[PDB]
Amino acid sequence: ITGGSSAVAGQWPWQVSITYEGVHVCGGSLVSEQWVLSAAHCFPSEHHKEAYEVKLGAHQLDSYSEDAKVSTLKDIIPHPSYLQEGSQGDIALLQLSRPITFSRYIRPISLPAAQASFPNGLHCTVTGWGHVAPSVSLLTPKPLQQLEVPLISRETCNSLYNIDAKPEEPHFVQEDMVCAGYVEGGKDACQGDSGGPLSCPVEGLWYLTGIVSWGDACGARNRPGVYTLASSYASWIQSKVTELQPR
Repeated sequence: ITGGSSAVAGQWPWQVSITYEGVHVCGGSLVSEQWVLSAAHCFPSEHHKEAYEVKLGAHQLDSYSEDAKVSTLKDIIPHPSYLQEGSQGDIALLQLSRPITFSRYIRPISLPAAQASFPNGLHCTVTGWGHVAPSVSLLTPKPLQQLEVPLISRETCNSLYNIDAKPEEPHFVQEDMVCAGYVEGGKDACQGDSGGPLSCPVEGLWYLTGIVSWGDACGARNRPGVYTLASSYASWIQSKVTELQPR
């Protein structure tokens, strides 16, 4: 996250860190005792399931904490429509190997209904342990970063991405995506934030409005972060989790 600030421990208790072969690669959001949502692009087919871990209840990634829990994954389920980089369906359900117990530092985030609308300009927050500037790593001990970002409609976002765009390097914000951030840049998610939550405030609660999908903008002007809408997948998430692990 570039241009944000350090969250405090317990502030975003649904934020998780996903590691591959011990290295943080993406964020994710806890959505129940045994399920996390992240981005499909974080789980390439070539990777081995057994090499992933999810760290929950973490504030500083490099710090030991008695509140944190680390888990392996029993199942990784990218949405079937995710075909390639930039694609729609950039979302994945991950089932932890074992259920965790909720605590002051580990709590799920409520998912929006299929038709929940989060209005243009709503101030949401994106969190993550990704780079704090282009090709600049968050410095140890790596306190979770947070950034308040207004929602930007996919239509506006597509117009921005068109500005000084590389003809070959397209950036189409799909119908299942929304953007958030600032036209003037300096403040966005960076490499390592993708898969993580865009948490929006509604009615005194927080909802997972989005999952960081293109999380490499890293403060470029005219390049707000692009998020997969959780609402677009409410039905699918509910169907997969109910079938696979009913309550």
